Amino acid sequence: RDQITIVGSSTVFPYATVVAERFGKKGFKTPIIESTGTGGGAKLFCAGVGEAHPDITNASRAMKDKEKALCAKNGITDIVEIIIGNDGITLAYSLDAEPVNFTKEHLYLALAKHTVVDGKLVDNIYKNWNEIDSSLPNKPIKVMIPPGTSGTRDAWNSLVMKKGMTKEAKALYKAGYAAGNKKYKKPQKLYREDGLAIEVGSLIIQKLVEDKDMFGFFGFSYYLAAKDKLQAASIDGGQPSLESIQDYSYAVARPLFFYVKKAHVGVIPGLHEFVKEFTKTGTIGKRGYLADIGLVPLDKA
Repeated sequence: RDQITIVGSSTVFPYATVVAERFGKKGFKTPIIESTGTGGGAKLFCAGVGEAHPDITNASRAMKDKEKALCAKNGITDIVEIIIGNDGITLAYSLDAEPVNFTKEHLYLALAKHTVVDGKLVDNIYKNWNEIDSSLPNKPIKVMIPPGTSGTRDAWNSLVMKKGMTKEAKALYKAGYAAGNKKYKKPQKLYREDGLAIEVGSLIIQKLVEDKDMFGFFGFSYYLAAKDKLQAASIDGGQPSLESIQDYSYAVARPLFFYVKKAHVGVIPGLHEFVKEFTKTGTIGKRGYLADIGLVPLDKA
């Protein structure tokens, strides 16, 4: 094989694509890149050490212990982690609607599998944002959530669900878990399944345009490209921006990664050279060509 193979995060995908396109003009073939999702990419990367398996998986959250364990089992223990920059998960919606600010708790309450009612966990009873907080708009809850195995789902679970989770809910889940419910050990993973938090799967933008009350998830680069049609909800009083993502004042700032199968260096031509190209200051630094399309570079202060 003489072409580099890259799988993984859809958040990282547009960035790795630009690097690949430039790379293809420097005496190597243009790498092959698939947008498979962080978790789907990790599974593929970790399937085996042979050339039939991907050289690189992109990730919008760190590799998980379960994933490292699979890799190890299939003989991949030499993995290089590269942090390319940052993302801000953006909760976008149609420009035709009013600006809005949701706290992390607001978001948790709307999306959660359960509402605490009379000291008991029951299926989510919130149908309108204004029920959760009278300061929120009278607007039905309609959210398109990322895929279950996506890194964006994982990061939202960690940064929003876990943190927005109420003390009261936490205690009920902990007690249910202690009493034997294994699914309640990590309750931040649990979303309502009554159609108000529908799993997603270009057309997200279209669906948001079609229903101004609907909200959706976007990696920052995708939101920026769509600003002619979409705006961002404030989260904890803050909008996503280069500055707020870079200093992590933005509440859903997050790092972006890719992982390199070291064994394939020296087997697949250009693999190391591609990594060095991606890691150049002119690529991922301030004013680099990835910053020009929305990558928030690592703060170097």
